[PDB]
Amino acid sequence: ADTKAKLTLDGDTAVELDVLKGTLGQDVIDIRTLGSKGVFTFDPGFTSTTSCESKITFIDGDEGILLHRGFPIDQLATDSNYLEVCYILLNGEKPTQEQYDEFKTTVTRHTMIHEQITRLFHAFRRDSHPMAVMCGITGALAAFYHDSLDVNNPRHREIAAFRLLSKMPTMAAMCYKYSIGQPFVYPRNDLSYAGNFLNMMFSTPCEPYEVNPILERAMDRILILHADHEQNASTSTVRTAGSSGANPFACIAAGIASLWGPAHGGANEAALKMLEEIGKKENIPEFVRRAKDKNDSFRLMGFGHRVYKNYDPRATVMRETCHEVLKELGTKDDLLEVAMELENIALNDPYFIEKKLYPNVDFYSGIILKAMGIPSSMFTVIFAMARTVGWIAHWSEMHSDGMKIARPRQLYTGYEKRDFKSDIKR
Amino acid sequence: ADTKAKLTLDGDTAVELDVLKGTLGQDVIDIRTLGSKGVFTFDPGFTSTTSCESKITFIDGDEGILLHRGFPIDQLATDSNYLEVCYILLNGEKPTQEQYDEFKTTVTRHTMIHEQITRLFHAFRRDSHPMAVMCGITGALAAFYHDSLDVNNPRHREIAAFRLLSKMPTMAAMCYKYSIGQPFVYPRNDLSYAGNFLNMMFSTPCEPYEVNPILERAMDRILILHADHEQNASTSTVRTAGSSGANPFACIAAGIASLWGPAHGGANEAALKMLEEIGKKENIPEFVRRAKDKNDSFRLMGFGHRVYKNYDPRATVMRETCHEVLKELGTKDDLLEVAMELENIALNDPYFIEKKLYPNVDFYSGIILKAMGIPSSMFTVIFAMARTVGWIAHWSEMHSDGMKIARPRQLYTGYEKRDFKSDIKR
Amino acid sequence: PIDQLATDSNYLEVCYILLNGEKPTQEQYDEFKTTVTRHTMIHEQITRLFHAFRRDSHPMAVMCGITGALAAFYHDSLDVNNPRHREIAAFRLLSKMPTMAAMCYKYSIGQPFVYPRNDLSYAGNFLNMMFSTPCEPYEVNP
Ligand SMILES: NC(=O)C1=CN([C@@H]2O[C@H](COP(=O)(O)OP(=O)(O)OC[C@H]3O[C@@H](n4cnc5c(N)ncnc54)[C@H](O)[C@@H]3O)[C@@H](O)[C@H]2O)C=CC1
Ligand SMILES: NC(=O)C1=CN([C@@H]2O[C@H](COP(=O)(O)OP(=O)(O)OC[C@H]3O[C@@H](n4cnc5c(N)ncnc54)[C@H](O)[C@@H]3O)[C@@H](O)[C@H]2O)C=CC1
Ligand SMILES: NC(=O)C1=CN([C@@H]2O[C@H](COP(=O)(O)OP(=O)(O)OC[C@H]3O[C@@H](n4cnc5c(N)ncnc54)[C@H](O)[C@@H]3O)[C@@H](O)[C@H]2O)C=CC1
Repeated sequence: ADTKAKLTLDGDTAVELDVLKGTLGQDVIDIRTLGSKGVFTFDPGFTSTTSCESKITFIDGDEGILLHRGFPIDQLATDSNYLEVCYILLNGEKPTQEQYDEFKTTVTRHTMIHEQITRLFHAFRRDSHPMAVMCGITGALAAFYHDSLDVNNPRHREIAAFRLLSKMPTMAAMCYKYSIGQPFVYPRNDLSYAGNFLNMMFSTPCEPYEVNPILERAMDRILILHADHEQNASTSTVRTAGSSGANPFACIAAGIASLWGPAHGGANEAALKMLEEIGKKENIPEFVRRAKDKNDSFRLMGFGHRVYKNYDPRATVMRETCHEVLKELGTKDDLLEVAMELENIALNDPYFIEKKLYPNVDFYSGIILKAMGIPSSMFTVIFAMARTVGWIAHWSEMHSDGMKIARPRQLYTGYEKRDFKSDIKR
Repeated sequence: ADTKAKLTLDGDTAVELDVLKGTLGQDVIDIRTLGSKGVFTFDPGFTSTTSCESKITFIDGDEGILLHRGFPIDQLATDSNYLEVCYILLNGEKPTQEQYDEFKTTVTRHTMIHEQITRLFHAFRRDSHPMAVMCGITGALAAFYHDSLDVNNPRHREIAAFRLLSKMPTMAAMCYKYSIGQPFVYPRNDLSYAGNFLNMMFSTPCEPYEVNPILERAMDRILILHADHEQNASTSTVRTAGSSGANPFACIAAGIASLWGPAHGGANEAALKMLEEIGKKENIPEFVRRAKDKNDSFRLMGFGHRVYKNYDPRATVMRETCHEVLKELGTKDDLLEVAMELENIALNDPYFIEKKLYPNVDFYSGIILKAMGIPSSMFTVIFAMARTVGWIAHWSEMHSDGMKIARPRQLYTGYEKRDFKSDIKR
Repeated sequence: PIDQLATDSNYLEVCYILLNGEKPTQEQYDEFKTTVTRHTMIHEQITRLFHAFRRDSHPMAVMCGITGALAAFYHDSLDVNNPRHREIAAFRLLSKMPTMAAMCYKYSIGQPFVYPRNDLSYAGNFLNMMFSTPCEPYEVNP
């Protein structure tokens, strides 16, 4: 509260405005009182504008810091596990053994989805992108779970949330199986959250599948590292749709579509295919696949970052995890040595150095998932799946906040009142 | 500009911000660069922040004014038709006979949906709410229409717009047919937009259907009166989803759910149940929901509005059409004259005048709909079907602005960094 | 007396008693229980019938539906004037009724159908078909 006294605005008359500060991050000037005084600002993008108060996740992109409930991501990535991290994001505190047991038991008990929903997957085409099917099923949930749609009911929010945490991975693995023609696999209660997901993704009735504890921890880590990322395009969507009263399932569905968004962006789309194919230690290495950048599409391949200035804090543990997985799966990684090739170019190439296309958290998750035999199309599905807990938290905080349903202003510049005189005769 | 001359932001030095003027409405303060210098405004509920600049629709709350590309809603609803209004909202000017016939042809020849998309209907439960099915189906279209998901490819955007505009009526009709267990009706390239919808809604293979001209016109007007409504909640969901780059169908599915949202409260449809549930002057109204109403339970049955001060300009023509409909029908009106008592109560009950709970277009819209035999479980599906052209116009505009992404800032008031230690186990 | 049977015998032996007029020898009983146990699973085409019903339907109504539909699938034992038909039909009913019942239930709650297990008693098998899921092994409380 140093010089945080307060500031003033004026054009023909003056106004008082308080200076609010956060526990971390810069100060903000409250203008919640200017609307009434007849004063409005213009910020197409919400860059200069702060629209909410949160205590979920804290980010300082310049210093490469990411905290979830004060707890640093690196620690959580190595010291906790997805469910405990989930428990932390939604409850604001680490769990006691008892609270945790109860939490994990509630999740584990509702992993199986209604058989009528399963019947939905079968109406989709086999050739469809699993991310698209994922948005389809999740957006269809409200028709089957109409018993917990009222967000103004804390008991509904509770049930809906858990339904999502438990069922997302089940839905995800069904999107995959469906895309490769193998039978759906039921959740198993004796398996951890991650071990159960790998089993639903890979096992068949032909033989017993055994999850490699190493790959299981890696998957668990891929999840923790994608649970939440503070304010962003997809979290804003979840918040915006949420404050309109939209049911939780629909909210999570719009978040999933917002996450997928940049993928089918034409310029990005074209390039991503260029990577997911051109790689015969001829091209990629001799910057052959990198002698073609008319479109950047870098972060979509895991290069550079919007928030973080020099490195993706989440990428520290994923790289070491990445190293561990590769050594575990033995060295029959010919093509997947372009991974080592690209990292070298991202760091040593003057271009990448200058424009800072440094490997982010996805560059390594991508390498881990590939190493596991997971198709490229299932990447964002798994990220959206993990990001779900983060979306619930933001949604819960949004409502359980004050539900200040905002009815935004627009600066109009269209035609002035004019009379209509159709030129058609129908 | 009146008090909109020049303004200076004062901290410990002066920051002169300029005042922007709109062709109609309020002048705003330019603050696009403030954050660009560290200073962030704080405004939840967006009481002062102008979400964007738009040329589509103008609303003057206290003046009960509503314009679409400059034309008064009264003029359009009376001497225009839904398609022509679609053209104007989308193109910015009324069409020539040639532009209209070209636009109409395309709209009619894309009204049939892919057969597989029609299979997905049979996977939902027969007791599913029409609106939840409408959301589920819409949120699943991206899986099929993968050739039109590039939000940046103008050709993709055009196809996506025509696809949504053409098929929405087809799908809304099927949601009704599936709910009551009647076979689905195909589009009729020879019928008009509203007539085709009426045909798909009530025709059966058992006998040919007659499209009453007064009902045909009533419906088209309902479509016109709901074509668009400026920067509201559902549209903010669409603009924000589209900002991330989410595909056309995902954004509209988000809009639908968002438009349905303020109707999930167990007190909502509950009070909206006793309403239509009775056809007896002295049942629904004398001495009943005096307080029997719960959440909104006023504002849900077509009473009042948070944008307009004195009245809803859309109700004018809607109230006129209501008479024409109840008059024309006879059989489906008279025993439904508990409307006049509900309206009378609104125009004289001290409680209603005290809460400005005046009858809005949706009150008169419901009457026309209840008269035509449409169940209240279809009302918002129909309102959404019409609003889609609006969502499409705003989504496009947001794009034209440069795909204005919505990833705002937060005021972090949570835990400062704190070590993480887990003494438990999973 | 019913009190004795309720405490001293078991459903199948009681079934054997109602249809044969006498309590069973070990051999007669073994044969009886083996005949029942061997036909608990129903034709997969009948199972396809359950799925044409609405999920919201009363399980008693679905029960009357499937049982009244059996003659179309088991047209091989409809002539009551044939003692061999009566025999087969009867057993089909004793074995399949519980299977049909648990399918009506599962269908009403959205869980997958559970196949009969031969290692389980008539009642233990019914509880398992009513309650187990593929997610974990179900253990019937004796
Ligand atoms: N935290 C809480 O109190 C929660 C309570 N529920 C309640 O559970 C009931 C079922 O809800 P849904 O899970 O949405 O059912 P749903 O309609 O998807 O149907 C799934 C069925 O399979 C069962 N199931 C799912 N996973 C299972 C597993 N791993 N082991 C054994 N059974 C499993 C479910 O209990 C349900 O019977 C409802 O009453 C719901 O409100 C659901 C989530 C959380
Ligand atoms: N503005 C334009 O030129 C548009 C072109 N298209 C193109 O048309 C094809 C997709 O068309 P969709 O209708 O989305 O196919 P769809 O996947 O929805 O399947 C419907 C099929 O029946 C046809 N059809 C639809 N409505 C009809 C009607 N009322 N009468 C007779 N036939 C009808 C469609 O052309 C298509 O063959 C693609 O090539 C797409 O790019 C789609 C929309 C707009
Ligand atoms: N007491 C007797 O002699 C009886 C003879 N049958 C005969 O058995 C044959 C099949 O009749 P349904 O049972 O009505 O077949 P059905 O048409 O329902 O089809 C069921 C199929 O699954 C088999 N099955 C059922 N439960 C089984 C189990 N627990 N273990 C292994 N296999 C099982 C059946 O044998 C049959 O192959 C026919 O020839 C029928 O006449 C049936 C009942 C009694």
